[PDB]
Amino acid sequence: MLPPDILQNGEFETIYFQTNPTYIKSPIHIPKSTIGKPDTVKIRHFFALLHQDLVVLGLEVFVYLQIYSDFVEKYVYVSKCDTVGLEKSTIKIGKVIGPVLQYIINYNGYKIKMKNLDEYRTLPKTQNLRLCVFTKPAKEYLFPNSAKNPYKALLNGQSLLRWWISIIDSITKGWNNHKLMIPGADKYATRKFIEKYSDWSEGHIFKKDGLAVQAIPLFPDDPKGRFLELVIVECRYGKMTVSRFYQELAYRQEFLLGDCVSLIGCCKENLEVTYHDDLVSTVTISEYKEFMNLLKLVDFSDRVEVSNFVSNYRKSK
Repeated sequence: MLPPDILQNGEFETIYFQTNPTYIKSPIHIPKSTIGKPDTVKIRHFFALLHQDLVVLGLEVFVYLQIYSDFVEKYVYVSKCDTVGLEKSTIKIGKVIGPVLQYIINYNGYKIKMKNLDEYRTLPKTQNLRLCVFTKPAKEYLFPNSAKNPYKALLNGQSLLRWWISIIDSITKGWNNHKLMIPGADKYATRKFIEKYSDWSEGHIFKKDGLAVQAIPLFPDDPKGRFLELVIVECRYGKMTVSRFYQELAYRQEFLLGDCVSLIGCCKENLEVTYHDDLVSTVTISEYKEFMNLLKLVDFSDRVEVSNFVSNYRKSK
């Protein structure tokens, strides 16, 4: 998952676990009319890098498997990425985040139970990959109270976007498309971010026509998803088209008052995958939520609190 130059013989340690794969309702609304409906399986991934007894950084990624008869629509959604900054950086963050995210994208060792027909399922070998990332500069995505730490780098929106583009480009070499949208920015403004990236273009990866709710996935804690929720609760889901959704997304407070809030999607079509067991720690969703709730109670400006959080986790293993 990580190269030896980084871990350095136990100088650095990793936390990494997945939830047990869990059937959910599709994040993209499928009409009951639509027959051939996929089963949806979600897996949460949490990764953190440790330096000695302190947390360095963390990454949360959700994977959604739209399982059809002969293929899988696989969506990889970056939920949160954050740093602590209690100690001087000795590693370029991207050179951890990149490889971890690539590992998660390519992971295909899920132990998926059979769907209750009203001992593990075998997935189709054909997979179409979708990578979905939003960029929004927020001081503390994962590590409360860390924005005050001496060595925490706080990128503005434009810098954060450039950073994400460079990471994503490096782990999506050869993919079918790489799309960037900056809602409310004009075509020339968006295109300077990708002028040096020959494989990138303006727009989004989802179905272009029809109702937005039948095209755009609703991901948790996603600025895009927050507007999709409003369209659904206000029962405008029947009328709102994809194009009108993205037009109106530009005027939401989160975008129009935000700092270069951006939406990235990349696709790779018709990939032949071989399912390979890769033994990693798996947890129930309650265990996962328990860990995340402990995390949001830690003062990450306090080495004492961070070090106990880590030792307590080392005890849990």
